[PDB]
Amino acid sequence: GSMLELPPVASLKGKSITSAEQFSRADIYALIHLASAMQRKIDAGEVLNLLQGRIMTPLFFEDSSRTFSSFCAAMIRLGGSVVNFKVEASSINKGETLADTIRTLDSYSDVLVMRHPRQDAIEEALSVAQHPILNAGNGAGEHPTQALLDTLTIHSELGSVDGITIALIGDLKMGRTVHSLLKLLVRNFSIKCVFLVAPDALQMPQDVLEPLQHEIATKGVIIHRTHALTDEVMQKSDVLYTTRLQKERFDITIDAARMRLAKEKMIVMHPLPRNDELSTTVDADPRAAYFRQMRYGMFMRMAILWSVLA
Amino acid sequence: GSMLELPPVASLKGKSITSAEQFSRADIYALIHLASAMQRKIDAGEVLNLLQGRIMTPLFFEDSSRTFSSFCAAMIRLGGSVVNFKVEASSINKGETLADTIRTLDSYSDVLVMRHPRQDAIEEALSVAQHPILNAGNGAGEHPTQALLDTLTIHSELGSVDGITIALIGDLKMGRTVHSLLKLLVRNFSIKCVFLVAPDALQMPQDVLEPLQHEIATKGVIIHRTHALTDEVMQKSDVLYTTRLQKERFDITIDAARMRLAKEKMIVMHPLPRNDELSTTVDADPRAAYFRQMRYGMFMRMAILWSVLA
Amino acid sequence: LPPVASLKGKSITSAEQFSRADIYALIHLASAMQRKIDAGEVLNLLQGRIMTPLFFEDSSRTFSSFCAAMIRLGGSVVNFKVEASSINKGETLADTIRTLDSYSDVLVMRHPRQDAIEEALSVAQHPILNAGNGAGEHPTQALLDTLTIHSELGSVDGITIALIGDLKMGRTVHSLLKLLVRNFSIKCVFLVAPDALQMPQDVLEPLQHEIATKGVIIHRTHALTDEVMQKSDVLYTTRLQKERFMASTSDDAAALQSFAAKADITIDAARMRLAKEKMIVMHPLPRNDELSTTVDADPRAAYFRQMRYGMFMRMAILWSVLA
Ligand SMILES: O=C(O)C[C@H](NC(=O)CP(=O)(O)O)C(=O)O
Ligand SMILES: O=C(O)C[C@H](NC(=O)CP(=O)(O)O)C(=O)O
Ligand SMILES: O=C(O)C[C@H](NC(=O)CP(=O)(O)O)C(=O)O
Repeated sequence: GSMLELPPVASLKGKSITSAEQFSRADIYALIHLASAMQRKIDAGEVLNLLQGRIMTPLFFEDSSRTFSSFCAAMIRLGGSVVNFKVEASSINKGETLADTIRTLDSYSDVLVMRHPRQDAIEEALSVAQHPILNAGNGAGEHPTQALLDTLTIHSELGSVDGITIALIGDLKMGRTVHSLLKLLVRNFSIKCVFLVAPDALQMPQDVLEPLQHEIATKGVIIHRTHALTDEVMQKSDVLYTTRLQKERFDITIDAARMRLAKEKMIVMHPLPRNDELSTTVDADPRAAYFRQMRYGMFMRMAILWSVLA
Repeated sequence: GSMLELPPVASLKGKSITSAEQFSRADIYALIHLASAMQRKIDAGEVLNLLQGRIMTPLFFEDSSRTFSSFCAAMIRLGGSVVNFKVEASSINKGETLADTIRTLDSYSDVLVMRHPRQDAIEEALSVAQHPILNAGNGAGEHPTQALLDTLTIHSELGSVDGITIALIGDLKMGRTVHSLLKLLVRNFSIKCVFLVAPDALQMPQDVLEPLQHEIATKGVIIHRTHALTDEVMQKSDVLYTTRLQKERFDITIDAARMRLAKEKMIVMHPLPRNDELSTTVDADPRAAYFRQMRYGMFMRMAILWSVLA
Repeated sequence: LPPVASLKGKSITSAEQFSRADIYALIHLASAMQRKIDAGEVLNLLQGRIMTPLFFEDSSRTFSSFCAAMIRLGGSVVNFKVEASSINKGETLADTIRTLDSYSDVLVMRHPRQDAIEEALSVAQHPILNAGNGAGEHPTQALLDTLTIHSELGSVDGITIALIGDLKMGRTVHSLLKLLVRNFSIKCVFLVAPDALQMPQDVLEPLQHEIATKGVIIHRTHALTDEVMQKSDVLYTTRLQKERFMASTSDDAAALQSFAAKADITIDAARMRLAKEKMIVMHPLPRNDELSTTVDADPRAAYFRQMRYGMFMRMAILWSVLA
């Protein structure tokens, strides 16, 4: 992969990432191609030195395994460095405010990666930070880089995004992942059909669906609400994207039996982590893409960091 | 051409840093000049490779945001590395002593950065370590690199340290920052006047004032106590250095209204974190330098690290 | 700095997986790495490679020396912390392994459960290095301990070694006894512990063939007798593993008390007056009161230098695994 170019995505340069609404179809494709080239070079064992002497600081005010780790790994694999700031042993225990904490890490860093239980926390950070801030999850609001890596996953597994039927399953109300993903998909691609599969209490919120109505209508995107993985859903979906019940903010299980109803050419996705909604019996199935999904996330996050800091 | 552009301060080579007392006026000017050269290169986007293959290990037995992070960032910006040792998950929980803990990190590292709630813990660490130890705060004692970066901030903001009138405000008793700062300023500069602004119970300790007796007399420094931030203090001070009540170790509030009495040209400083003593209404004021102070912190710690390890 | 080829791309689980030739090639590579680092040389061997530590229980030396080792090879570290991870959202151990496996070149794993490493092995593609699995094994400890003996005394064959303290729960002495006996011609091993904390059968029995055919003497005592002090070339002593005895049961109370009450195993300056001239005192660390600070000034106290040999052995290991 040594002869592949790594052109940064210019429209991302020096900008904070807060929403899936920020990106055009052309940004996304260009991030996909960049991530793909990142993957090729890293897998061939090539050493990248694009971000030498640039610092990423993670500001994680809630738990994370994948998002924290992929961002760190992505930064390192670009030749960058990470300052390992941790909230629990910080000067917040001395009474420091969220705003002063952002200002503090912003003094040392080239980019901040921020996750916070309050939906409004990243606007607050944005209002005081000089350097780009990447939204790693703002309460039940959004998770725009998950959306990007999820789309990368779809494109690499199935070969296209236009024309798919996708089921978003589980806690759609509190799932910031499915908020960002639906936005990113409906705004930039010709989705055929979206199954919104959730108990009534946990349906996709109105504040996500409504701003999309113009695009849903002009592109003819079919939106179908269910409360179960019916036979129809199992048989038409090219992607089953399922989610964890977001317990910390307070049928639909996929197992191998349920999987014998699925199409030959489809993928099962989950942003992770999972509880019982997604059975380990599915893990050996080639259509299980939720592990590969995590590796795609590192390479997308490399495409993003390089584009922001180039 | 490092030895022209970033000459290390030779006097610091291979030595621990424990007190503001160990530095001459010439050391401080050499560090300031090296620090602002660090700043010039980093701000222009130049990558430093001075300390590749060298390791800094933080040993923080109390909370920190600024001191930990700026040391980690400074190390990284010099091309060096950090081993992220955390006290809370260490073999101290198996009953290891402080001395054994120090020998352990001393075995792997080139330099240790230590913050500890006990005043004598730095001297206990020195009696066993082979490599330099940088005192990042020892109980209510001293914070010597804070005094260095505070002095860089004064010099860079105002142009001069000789001849200033400075107010040290808040919890002067337990304020390890004002202990070191007063030492550093009075031993090496001809300060016109110091205001110590605190009720008697939180006044500057006698063990700080007494040993400065010779310098106070020889340079004719004026020193007054007040119990409040009076109009006279407001109108005469070039530097308002304010501090947090160190609650964990047991009117003077600056706000926009009080700032209406300040000189047109002066700075408000605070080593941070702040509580109610320094109102956010001050933040927009050009004289508010307590955010820029954090960034000088990084560059001073670059100058220090490079000098210790060159 | 030639990598030891047998280690390439392989997980490290047990002291049993190494040959004599493996051990000497690691020793020589470790000592070659020490030469260069001490001379101030910078190594770029693993630039762009990532090590992720997965520690589910406490560590100072193993965690820090793996990180430092990785760094001094030019490699990098992703500082994954269990306490603030998605484990709190209910993620299983398996799914945790697969997660960090997606980003890393090698995982260094310590877990209070003996079978956890094997479970990690069954899901991960990249090599896993056992940094301690319960009271089970600590394979890189045994390797660095052997480097220490070799560097300090000059030779491993022919030694008399006392293994002292909590031998029941001591994963270090488990790995070390296997490594030594499988691959060296040991003259004598003193198993010095109270009965309640003696070396387990599941360690000794698989070694019995080698013990017998090599004619290795095994002597059990519950004290540091004159005989042990005068004969031993190495006194390898251990901490009582209190955390393996947190049940509040009578079985646990008896085991915990026996360390001091049913044995006489403290090493202090007075005791060291009985030791030979050419020998070393070792301890994987951390220590409590079983190894007195009055021994620290003795040239025969090797337990601090042992930590430094540890960093160099771990460099030789990481480089050999990842080359
Ligand atoms: O938490 C979830 O279930 C989904 C989603 N998960 C992630 O981003 C992965 P992690 O929490 O491991 O970073 C999130 O919004 O945090
Ligand atoms: O804590 C204070 O208020 C003053 C001073 N503050 C600092 O050093 C900044 P930090 O605690 O963020 O490193 C200290 O002595 O800790
Ligand atoms: O814990 C002991 O007493 C011996 C042994 N110690 C070590 O490995 C050193 P550590 O805990 O510092 O990494 C262990 O098995 O953890």
